Formats: sequence, structure tokens, C-alpha cells
Amino acid sequence: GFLPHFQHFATQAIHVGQDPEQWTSRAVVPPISLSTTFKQGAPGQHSGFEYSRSGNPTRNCLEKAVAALDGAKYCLAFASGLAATVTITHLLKAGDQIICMDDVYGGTNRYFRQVASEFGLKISFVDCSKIKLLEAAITPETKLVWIETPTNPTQKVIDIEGCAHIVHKHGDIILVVDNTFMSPYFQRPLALGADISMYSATKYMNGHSDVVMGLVSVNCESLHNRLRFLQNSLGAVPSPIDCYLCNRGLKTLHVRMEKHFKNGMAVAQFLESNPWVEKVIYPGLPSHPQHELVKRQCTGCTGMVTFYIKGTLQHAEIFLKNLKLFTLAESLGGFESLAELPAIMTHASVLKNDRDVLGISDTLIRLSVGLEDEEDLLEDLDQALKAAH
Amino acid sequence: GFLPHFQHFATQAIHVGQDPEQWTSRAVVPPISLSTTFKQGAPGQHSGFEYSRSGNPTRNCLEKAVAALDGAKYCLAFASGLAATVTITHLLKAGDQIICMDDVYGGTNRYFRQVASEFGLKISFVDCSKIKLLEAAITPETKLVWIETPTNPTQKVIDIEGCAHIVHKHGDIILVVDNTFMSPYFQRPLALGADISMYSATKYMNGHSDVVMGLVSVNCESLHNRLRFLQNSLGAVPSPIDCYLCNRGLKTLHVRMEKHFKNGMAVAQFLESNPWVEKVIYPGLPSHPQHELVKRQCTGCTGMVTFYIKGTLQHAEIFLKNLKLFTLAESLGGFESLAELPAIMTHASVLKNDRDVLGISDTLIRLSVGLEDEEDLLEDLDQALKAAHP
Amino acid sequence: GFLPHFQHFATQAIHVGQDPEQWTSRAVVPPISLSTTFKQGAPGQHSGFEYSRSGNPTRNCLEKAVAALDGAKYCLAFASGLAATVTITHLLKAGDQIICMDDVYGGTNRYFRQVASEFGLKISFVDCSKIKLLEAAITPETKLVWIETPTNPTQKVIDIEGCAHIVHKHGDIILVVDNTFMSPYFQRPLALGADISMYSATKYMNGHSDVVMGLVSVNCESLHNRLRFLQNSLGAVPSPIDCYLCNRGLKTLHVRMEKHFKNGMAVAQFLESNPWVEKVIYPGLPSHPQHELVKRQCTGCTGMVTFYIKGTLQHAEIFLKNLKLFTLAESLGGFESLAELPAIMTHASVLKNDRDVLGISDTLIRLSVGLEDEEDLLEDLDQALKAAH
Amino acid sequence: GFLPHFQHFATQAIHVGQDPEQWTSRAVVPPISLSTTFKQGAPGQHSGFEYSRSGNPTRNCLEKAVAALDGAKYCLAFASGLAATVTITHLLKAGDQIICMDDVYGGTNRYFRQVASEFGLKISFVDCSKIKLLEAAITPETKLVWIETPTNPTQKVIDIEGCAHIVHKHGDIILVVDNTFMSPYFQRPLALGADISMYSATKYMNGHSDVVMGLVSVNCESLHNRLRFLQNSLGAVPSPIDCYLCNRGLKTLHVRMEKHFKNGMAVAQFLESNPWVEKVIYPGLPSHPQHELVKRQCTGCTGMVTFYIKGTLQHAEIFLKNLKLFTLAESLGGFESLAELPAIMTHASVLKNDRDVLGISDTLIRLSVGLEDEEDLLEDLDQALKAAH
Ligand SMILES: C=C(NCc1c(COP(=O)(O)O)cnc(C)c1O)C(=O)O
Ligand SMILES: C=C(NCc1c(COP(=O)(O)O)cnc(C)c1O)C(=O)O
Ligand SMILES: C=C(NCc1c(COP(=O)(O)O)cnc(C)c1O)C(=O)O
Ligand SMILES: C=C(NCc1c(COP(=O)(O)O)cnc(C)c1O)C(=O)O
Repeated sequence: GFLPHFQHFATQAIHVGQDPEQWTSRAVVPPISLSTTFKQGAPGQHSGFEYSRSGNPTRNCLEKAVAALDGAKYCLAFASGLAATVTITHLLKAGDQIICMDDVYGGTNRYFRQVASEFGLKISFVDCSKIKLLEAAITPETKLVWIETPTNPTQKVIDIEGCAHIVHKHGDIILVVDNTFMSPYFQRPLALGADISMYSATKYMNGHSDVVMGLVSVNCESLHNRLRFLQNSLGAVPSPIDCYLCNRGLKTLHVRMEKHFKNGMAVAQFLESNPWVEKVIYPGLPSHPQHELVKRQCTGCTGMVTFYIKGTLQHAEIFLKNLKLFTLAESLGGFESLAELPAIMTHASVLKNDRDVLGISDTLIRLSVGLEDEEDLLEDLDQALKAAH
Repeated sequence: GFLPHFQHFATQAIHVGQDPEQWTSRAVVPPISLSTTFKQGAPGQHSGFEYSRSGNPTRNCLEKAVAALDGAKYCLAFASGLAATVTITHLLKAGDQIICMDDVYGGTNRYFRQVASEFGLKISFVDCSKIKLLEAAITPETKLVWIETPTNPTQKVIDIEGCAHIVHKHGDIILVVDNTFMSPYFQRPLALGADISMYSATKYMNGHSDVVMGLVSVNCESLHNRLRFLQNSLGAVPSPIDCYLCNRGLKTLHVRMEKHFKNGMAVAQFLESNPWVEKVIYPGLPSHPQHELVKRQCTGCTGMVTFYIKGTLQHAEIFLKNLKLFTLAESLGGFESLAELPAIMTHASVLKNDRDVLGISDTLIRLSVGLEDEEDLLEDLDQALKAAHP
Repeated sequence: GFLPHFQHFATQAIHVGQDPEQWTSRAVVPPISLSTTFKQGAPGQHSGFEYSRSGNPTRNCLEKAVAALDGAKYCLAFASGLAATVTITHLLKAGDQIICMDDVYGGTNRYFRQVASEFGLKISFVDCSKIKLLEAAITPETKLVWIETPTNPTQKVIDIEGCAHIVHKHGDIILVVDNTFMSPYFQRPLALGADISMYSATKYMNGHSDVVMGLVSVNCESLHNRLRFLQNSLGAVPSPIDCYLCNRGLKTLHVRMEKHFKNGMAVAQFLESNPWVEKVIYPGLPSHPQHELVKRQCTGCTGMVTFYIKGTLQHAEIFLKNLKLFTLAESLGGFESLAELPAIMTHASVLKNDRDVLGISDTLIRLSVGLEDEEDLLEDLDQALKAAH
Repeated sequence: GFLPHFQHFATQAIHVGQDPEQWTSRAVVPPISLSTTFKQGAPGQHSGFEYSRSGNPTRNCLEKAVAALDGAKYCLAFASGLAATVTITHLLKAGDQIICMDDVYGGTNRYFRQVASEFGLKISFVDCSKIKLLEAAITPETKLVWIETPTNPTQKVIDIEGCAHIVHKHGDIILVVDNTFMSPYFQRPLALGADISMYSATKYMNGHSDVVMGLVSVNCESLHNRLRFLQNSLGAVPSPIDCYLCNRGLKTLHVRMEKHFKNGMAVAQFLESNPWVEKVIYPGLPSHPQHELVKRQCTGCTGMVTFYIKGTLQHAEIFLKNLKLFTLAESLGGFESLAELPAIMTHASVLKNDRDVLGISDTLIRLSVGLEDEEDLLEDLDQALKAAH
């Protein structure tokens, strides 16, 4: 009962930006152009490229593809997901206010809380999953609302169309949705009212655990020109090879995400059936408080499964150490299955008190279910939970 | 009469951070580690690496090498030179003031003037080549002094130790020297009092016109920890492959820069003796107003040659179009020779009024002399100058 | 009614040879080791590597993975598919005989006929699809039988178990199966009696149209030692980067091949019911003469679809140029859909007389169906066939 | 008093094949084109590229550059130096004869001796440094003469122009010069009568110890077409990235080779004056038996320094081991200094009887002097010789 899948997604992921007529050789795969500079027929009159930081063939090809997958007009690539957040923040000026989602990636919390706040910006963390709390927190100085859905790691879900309703009542407020967890194959924030669709491409977009990159998709002409200026002026740009490698991962995004769905759902149901699991948070399960909201704004779910182990910190540790197929490591969205304890690793940059209020306890385990065989993944979780029973 | 060359430079550029025993294969060249994450034996108990953005083998190898070449204790790599400038600015707080050299790369001027100033920072452009003009502009809110030497493109030279004397006289003020034009083989700002040695690694460090990268070297422990926090928190980090490629270019930095010196000097002398060149700005020529300061502050000179062609824009254009070996393009520091007209291209982001005050006119041409054969470079300039003045 | 899928394929494709414990950094993805040489603890006493051509970390990791996907003990990577064919041919001696499948890739035909024959080797092309023709052609000097199944481009299918029975009655004959068209996810020649499972990894193994590489899997110890000697001695070795890129593509082989199956079947059925197609050759259709052998010998089929257009050379040409999503080009097995005219392009190296005997006519069109959206692929073929008629 | 340096060498190494107008972007550095295939406007009507193995932009750019540096009309790149040797051998036919230099790289001797000889080719090893023995050994079946100069590792020098005179009196005999040790910056075999200038590009050509590659430069039109046919037909082709990396190393060949000369000479003079060195073989020293011949055909010398340690095998082992800056490893020609004992390491593939007759004894040490600071390289040799006395 999910949203119908996006129509030409697979065809566009393979061909947008990959036109052979772009190259003299008519190659079917875009070449990796490392050249920092380009010949000009006259001072200031180039043939499309002046300097790699401002633009280069391999990066523009990637931006073209991601924009199409997001239903966007424009896209911008950056050195990392955080670098995209920083560049987006530079759209503002001293005196502006930012409303940020309550549960967000540790680095996003760390940046807003400890860095951006020191340059004339007020940061307010609000649980926008309760949509009235967002409306109450908006102020005449609010210029940017930063949303994750599902949130990392508690996986709270936010009505994007509802928030866009509210946020756009006050005129000039930018709504950003960090769509890293879902990918554009399952959720298109721009089609739901958002002004900016942002990704940590390190996770699902690239999907091969070998490229650190951020992506930002936008439709507004004014908003794109401002973001493009900061891409060149701040210089947090990605390598053209990383762009090629990321564009390479997009070619299989559709088949990868579909398998993440099946394996993730199978893992979530198994964990809810386990006598040694206290709670399971997965947007695809009916037990999720926003399950029905997911189906109206998403075409499916991913392999990100969060759950609470029964017991204490030492039971969580024992489970993670007895894993033989899941790998104890940070990050997510790759072909290999990964397991982690956010309170001690990825979300240790969040204040401990803020962890407790959010539920990020010592027993919260986050899983990034990969593309391995289903029964092998379930046999690994079973043996490791039994080890920690 | 230049400074004696820095000892062990070549050996360190080839071996620092390149320890074969680091790898199970015991390879002599460090592998390219693309992995975004690393397996941990226990929650939070890694093997040296947690996440690629925080750190990764190939990037750490590069940073160590640069640190040794700069005589620094630590170094940080970034996605670009500007990204290093932005990260350095984030060391400050709203209300602080930045003093920037009046003549600087257009993008540096653009960032400070149009971006950093909008976040509670006041920017003042002052001619720190006159070292007393800097002393007058310092205020209790001054936290950062950003200088280029030689400046881009006018190539004004600044007594780094002189500025360091003044700057450190007022307590907690950071002195940054953008050492892009000279490279550590010819100038070590840290040994001259500077607090931060910063590079656009896109130019000479990599030296192969195929990597966009910035580098920041530092000695102060407090200053390093704050920069490292911002490297991971702002995430303007370079690709591990770019890190490998840049470390690859470092291996020939010493032999590349020496040839840049010879070709650059030969081009400057040819242009100075040319009847259709009004003036030549090259730190290696005695005609440069700060020549003796250069020999006092550098072990040599670079391939960056600036000069004024005789006539008007119309002659500047024609000269550039008749070039057959020099390439009309932006950037610099590569093995290939490059020519440009800053007022319209790299420094078009600078306001015309400040361009005029700085001397960046329609006849100022900037050359990045490459590693081609000397005779071919001089014949291309000769043929192009004659073409512009028949 | 196909063979049941191979157990643990996906798990092995993602993890075999990728153990993080190999690296000091504990990286989850193997690094790309470009170093040509390695430090030795003593003159001639290495720690596993002395020189890149003999072996290097990134290549050895890939070989382990491919061997597992083939169920093999050993695997060897090469600079190209032909480079693997040449290296295998060097296993023999002057005076030996080679029996090659009559319908084979043009370059493979060119090598045996025009090169290997000039160095004391007798080459015999036999229709091994009739198993008695192989038995009749075996000679006391026969040392190598080289088979493709399905063949390129006519896609004749060969009973691997039948040929192994025949070939191995005579003692010292090597049976090679070029498994390029099927990939190890759908066909395991080694489990069916073959002595060597060989691939042009340029096609499906890498699957991203950006790596030229060959792979050879083997079980026999004597046969492996002889091949390993020639890998280092002939030096037709691949770059460690290409090895990394190919190993990256292997991680999604299972999900890619499943989509190739679905898209290939849909395209093959559409063409067979098309009024401007005289004949369709697809192992997955019941109309294929060896359909029942395919289901007995394969777990599925791929996106390689061959068909004869009705009319003349001019109708094939017009059809091929009016394709707007399929790309007219050589090669196959990538995420993008490809079309070609073998008689003029990939198989122009086969003698015209031999083309007619094999059926490689001016109206035979070969398709490599990619992973694009199904309806877009069928709509591109529909509009292009009308354009020709 | 050497030959004058080759004119326009540096300019050509930086610009030949690197023309920005080749690319729509007008990039100053050629892009890395990984695409295996290319779009064709009509069946068999390409725009210069059909399939990566036959040709691709990044490889063709490299081939143009090397050809110019060799003073050649054509150049062909291969997966390795041995792969280039194999491809050149396939130029012949069963019944032909090969004359190979008596002292040659272990792998080159091993290939001819143990592989090529098994396919209807007779191999004859002759000391062509004494030119009368070459004239005597030629036979009506001789079709190819293969020389190294300086030889590896004894570094005997061969009058290339003299041998070309002899071999070309007998009509259709190919003269190959493996110019690996000298690089085209110091020796141009083609300008001295050779028919083929061949390189192991892994050594000085690339010069960064991270690319395994072979190169062959030729002037004869018939000979080039035959080699080009075999490049595509045997498929021992290099990766396009390796081609880019090798072309990148070429840009600094001139400045690298000059420093190898200076450091090599200083090391050769130091070791010859060292009380615990029995002999020093360096083409640049007056003590070299063919020193005056070197100055006749070369513009300079390299960092390859061979010498005999005074004493026994055990002193050579200890010497290699106490080096703290030189690295004990195989290969040569990189920016880093390398030490090895060929009799057991690189030349262990040569038969002992042939080793003893050639002088490759247990006390012969081969050094590849890098680009490190001269004074540090000389104490590394000083301290290590002191330790072994
Ligand atoms: C590091 C992981 N996430 C980083 C992240 C980021 C930051 O992306 P970077 O590529 O690490 O800069 C942004 N958005 C979301 C939703 C994220 O989860 C993690 O949770 O392991
Ligand atoms: C692009 C040019 N310079 C960039 C530059 C930079 C910026 O570096 P990037 O890597 O391009 O971000 C910093 N410092 C100096 C002295 C510079 O010249 C140029 O002058 O052509
Ligand atoms: C080039 C295509 N085939 C190459 C090929 C090869 C040659 O592999 P290469 O890696 O392309 O050299 C071997 N075996 C089969 C079955 C093949 O199809 C083609 O038909 O377009
Ligand atoms: C491996 C070294 N030489 C390889 C070599 C080769 C073999 O080339 P490869 O690229 O290593 O396959 C060919 N010719 C000469 C003169 C060589 O020296 C060595 O001596 O360590």
C-alpha cells in the first residue's frame, strides 16, 4: 500500500548526464576529467569550463543524474554530506535562526550546536514529528528548517507535506529534508513540498562504501544561483573520480534499494520475534507510530533497522562482538551489512542528556542491512543474540 | 645569494609517510584506501581509523609528508584551497576581525568580502607589504591576519618575520601565510614566524594540473586540535585518490621547482630585455622592489612571471591569441606553461576600483612558466609579442 | 523449472576476499595497491609479495571472490578476455590440436585461426551442439576443447556434462567453457564437468562497461600451477585499479543478473510476437531448440537476445539507427542496453563463408538488454521496428 | 662529452597527444576514458573508436607521446614489459629463429627459453656485445634479434648501430632494443638503426612505482600494422588509468632522469673508490669497458649502478640488510632508491650455468639510485658497507 514507484527512475539513473554526444569519442560512459583548468579561445570566453572548482565534466554529469532522480531542476555535489550542510547554512546571514530536527546525525547536531551557533545564528532543536511543535517554534527570524526523515538513529518520521504547509505560510523560510536514509528511489522530498533535497551520498546513493560525498537538489532559480555561488566560493567540492564512482553506484541504485527493502523487512520482523529484543523501530513495520504516513509519502523502505536489545550495555557489546557477518563499524547504505551502537560511536558527538531525551540509550542498536543472502543475515543475528541472551 | 636550500628536503618528500612497514603487503608505495568505514573490535575501540571523514590511511600519509616539507608538526588536507581558507576562518567567532592582504587571489577576496563578512566578521584589506600599515590596522578584535607572498598576481613581497614580530606582539592573533606561489622548497613561513602555512595544493604541490586540494600546516598544539575538529566537523575533506595523486606529485616537487626557477628566470629576463614589455615583475630579478628581501626570505624563485605589455587591452588580447605553446587558461603551477590576464579572468571577482588601486590593469599579464624546453618558451613569447606590435 | 539458485552466492560475492583483517586499517573495502614492488625482509624472502605482476593484494582479493562465485579453488585475472584465451592456449605445445566451438566470439575465432595456427597448433571448428560431432573430431593430438554456451551470437547451447563425458574418456584433454554470456550466477561449468570456467569480465562480471579484463577459474592443481606460471611469465595481467573496479561490480552481480533476466525475457517475448521479426533466439523462450537443456543446466537467463529482422540489410541498419534508448555499439553485459549488427561489427573478423554457415547474416541483430525501465525498452524497440517498415 | 641532448624532448613529453582541442571541454590534461565501447552513427561507422581493446583516447594519447619521445612514427602500449615481449614474438611463425642477448632480464630469458621455444621457435643466446659473434650466429631462419643495452644486471653495452648494420644485411630480420635501463631521454635506438624501441614502462618511463606497463615504438609501416593487429588480437592491453598515470609520469621524465644521472654518478664514483667494493659497472665511469661507446650512442647515464661486494655471498646479504634509506626490493627506475641481489631475486629464473658464465655471481649488487638527497644516499651506502666490511 505504498506510493506507486517513480516512473522513469531506472532509465534516468542510467542515462541522464551520460549522453555519448557530449564527448568526441562518443563513449557510452562519461570519462573522468581530472584537468584543473581548460583552454580558452579568449580571456574569459570558455567553451563551458574555466576551472575545476567552478565546474568540470564528470561532476556536471553526476549533478544532472541526481537532479533527475530527485525530480529537481538542479543539483550540486560536495566533498561530504556535512560539507553540503555547511554550504546550505552559508545561505543565511548573522541574525537568522535555524530550526533543526530534534533527532539528527551526530555531526549535524555537532555542527549546528558547536560551530554555526558561534557566527550569529540561533539553533533550535524541535521534534517536528509532532507538527504543532514546529509551528510553535517558528519565529520572524526563522530562515531555515532542517529535517531528517526517518531520523538517525531513532527513525522518527516527519510529514514533509505537512511541514511544507506550515513552513511556507511565513514566506521566506527554506525547508531542507536530509533524504539520506530513504534515497530518491523511495522518497522525493521536493515532490512533497520541500525546497531542498539533500543527501549524504556516502551512504545509499553511492552505495559501495568507498566515496564520501554530499548532494543537494533544488528547484528554485534564486535558491540554486545562491547555492551555486557558494559551491565555487567555499570550495567544498568533490573529486571528479569520486563523482565518477558515485555516478557509477547510481546505475544500480534501483536494484540495490529493492534488495535493501526485502532484507531490511526480513530483519525487522525477525528482531520483533526475538525474545531478546525489547523494541524494533522500522518504518516498514505496522508497529511503527508513523507506518501509515510512510506509505503515503514513500514508495518503500530501506535496510536501516533500529532496535533495543534487552538487558544492559554489556549485552549490547557481547551481541556486537559475536557478529560474524554483520561488521561492527560506522556508516550505512552499503552492499555489506553493518551494525553499530550510536550512543558510543556515531552519536557520541550528541550531548549525553540529549541522547537520553531522544532515546539513544546504551541498548539502542542500529543496523544497516546489506545485500547478503537473507537466511545468512538472520542466522548471524540469532547466534549473536543468543550469545548475549 | 639566496637562503641555503633546506636539508633533507628531497629525501623527506619521497619517504615521509611512505613507510613500507605500515602495510601488510609491505608495499613501497602507500595503497589508495577508499573504504568509508573500518571494522572495530569493540564499540569505539578502533584500529586507528573510525570514519573516512575523520581520517584515513592515504590522507594521513599525505599530511605527514607535507608537515615534514614545511618543518611543521601537523598538516591538514582539504577539498580545495578555498576550503582550507574557509576552515581557517571557522577558527574565529562572531565579532572577530580579519585583516587580509590588499592584493590576494580573487577567490580569497571574494570569500572574505561577500561571505565571511555576513556572519559577524569584519574584514579589512591592508597593504601589509608596508609593515607599519599593518600595525595601524590591528585592533583588540583582530584575530587573524591573512597574507600572500608573493601576492597574486602583483607579486608584492612581505617580510614574513617582520609581520610575525608585530602580529605576536598583541597576543592571540593567528598569522597565515598562503605559500602557494613559492612552495615549501623555496619558502618555509613556519620557520619565519608564521602560525599557519597554507597552500592551494592544486598548483605546485601536486604540480600536475589534475588535483583540486588545499593544505594547512601548523605547529601550535592548541591551534592544530581546533583545526582538526573543524576538518571533521565541516567535512570539506579531499578524496583519498586525490591524496594519493598529490602525494605522487610531491615526489618530484624538488626537481620540478628547480626547473620552474630556471625557465621562470629565463622568461623574466627575456621579457625585461624585450622592447614591447613595459615592466616585468619577478622576485628573482634585481628590478623587483623587494628582491633583496626575497633572497633573505627564500631559497629560490618560482615560475610565476607577471609583466605589463606595452599598449592597451587590444594588444594584451592579440598577444594572448598568438601564443602557440603557452595556453590561455586559469590556474598555475603545472608542468605546462600557462598565460592569463587576471583583470578579466582569475581576478575578475575583485572590484574594478580595487583592481585599479592594486595595478591589476587591462595590460597586466600573468605567466605560469612550465617545464618545457627553454628555447621553445622564449620563441613563443617573442613571436606573440611581435604579433601584437607590427 | 530452472536449476535452484546457488546457495550463499550473494554473501560470497560481497565478503570473499574482502576480510578487513587483511589490512592494518581494518578497512571494510580492500584498498587499491598500485605499488609495483614490495619491501623484502631478505634477498628473495618476501612477506607474500615481491612484484606486482606475480601478485598484488587487490588482484588476489578479486581472484578469491571469483573462484568462490564459480565454486572453484583457484582463479586468475588477466588484461582482457582474449588475454585469458591466449594464456590458456599457451598451456599446449607445438603439435597439439585445439577443437573450438564453431560459433564463437569473432576475436576468439580470429586468434585461433590466424595466430595460434601459425605456431604449430591445429585448429578445428566443430558444432559441439551435436555431441557426436565432437566425439568424431577428437584426435590423439587433441589437448584442448574450447566451448561457448550460449554461443556468441547465434546462442547455440551445449550440453556441458555431455561434452565432459566425451572429452574425459580420452584422458589428457582440457575442457574450457567460456561462461561470459551466463555469468556464475546462472551457470557453473565446473560443477557440470568442465575443467576451466573462463570469462570476459568486460561484460557481466564487472557489468559497468568500464573495465577490460579476463578471468579463469580452475580446480585441478596441476592445471592451476601451469596457468599461474603463464600469468606471470606472459605478463598479460590487469591493473590493480581495474581489479578493484571489477570486484566492486561483483558486489551487485546477483541483483543485476536478476534484472537482466526479467528485462531480457520481456524483450525476447515482445520481439517474437512482433510482425517485423522473422525469428528470435533466446535461451529463456520455449522456442529455443535447447530450452530444456538450459533449464537443466542453468538457474536462469540473461539479457542477451538475438533476433532476425524481416527484410534486408537496409532494414537492420534503419532499425539500429532509429533506436533512441538502446545504443548502437559493441560489447555487452552492462547496465545500459546495447544493439549491434555482428556480421559487420563484432564478428567481421569471421570469414563471410563461415558467417553464412553459422547464420550470422546481414539481418541478425544482437541485443544486450540493460537495466533500464522495462516499458521504455519495449517502446524503443517498437518505434524503431516501425521505422524500418 | 656525451651526445647532445635530444631537441624539444621536454616540450614533446608535456604536449604531444595532450592537445586540449581534442576534447569538447578543451581540458588541458586528457581525461581518463574508462568506457569499454563507443556509440556508432551507423553499423561499422565509428568516430575513431569502436572497442576499448582496439583503442581508446587515454591510451592513444600516451602512445603518441612515447612515439615522439622515441623519434618514432608509432607506439603501442601493453599490460607489461613481458606482454610486449610476447606480442613481439608473435610477429614470427613456427620454424623461425630468435637470437637473444646472452645477458637479459630473467623474465625475458625465461619466456624465450621455456615458453616460446615450445611453439616451433628456436632460441639462440649470443653475446652480441662482441659484434662478430652476432654475425656468425645469424641463420637464414633468423627473423628477430633481441638485445638489451645496457644489459640487466651486468650492464654490458651493445653498439646498436653496428648490430643494425649486420642484421639488416640479411634482409627481413627484426632488431629490437629493450631501452628500459636508459629511457628515451638518454638513448634513441631507432635513430641508431634499430627497428623496434621497447620499454618496460614500469621502470623509468612511468617512474613512480605504481604502473605495470610495456611500450614498443616502431617506424616501419608494415611492422606497425602487424604489431597493431596483435595488440588487439592478443588483448594484452593496459588499463586506461595506468595509461593516464604513465602519461603523467612522462611529464617529469626529463627532470627525473637528470637527477638520476647526477646521483648515480656520485654513487658510482663513491663505490669505485670504496675499499670494500670489488668492481663497479657504471656506463658513466671511465672504468666501464665500453665507456667511450656509451658517449657514442647516449646523451647521458641513469641511476642504475651495479657493483661487486668484496668478500662472499654473506657479506652481500648483510650489506643489503643494514641499508636504512635504500629499500631491498625488486624492480627499478623509481624516485626511491632500491637495492637487490639479482642472482637470487630478479634473475633467479636464469639457469645457474648461464648466470656464472655471465658474471651474475653471489656478490653482484644492483642499485637503482633514486631522487633522494645525494649526501643521504652516500651515507646509506657508507654505513651498510661498514657493517658488512
Ligand atoms: C555517518 C553516518 N551518517 C552521516 C550523515 C550525514 C553526514 O554525511 P557525511 O558524508 O559523513 O558528511 C548526513 N546525513 C545523515 C542522515 C547522516 O547519517 C552514520 O550515521 O554513520
Ligand atoms: C586559480 C588561481 N588561484 C587559486 C588560489 C587559491 C585557491 O585555491 P583552490 O585550490 O583553487 O581553491 C589560493 N591561494 C592562491 C594564491 C591562489 O592563487 C589562479 O590564480 O589561477
Ligand atoms: C566484444 C564482445 N565480446 C568479447 C568476448 C570475448 C573477448 O573478451 P575481451 O575482454 O573483450 O577481450 C570473449 N568471449 C566472449 C564470449 C566475448 O563475447 C562482443 O561481442 O561485443
Ligand atoms: C623487474 C625488473 N625488470 C623487468 C624488465 C622487463 C619486464 O617488464 P615488466 O613490465 O616488469 O613485465 C622487461 N625488460 C627489462 C629490461 C626489465 O628490467 C627487475 O629487474 O626488477
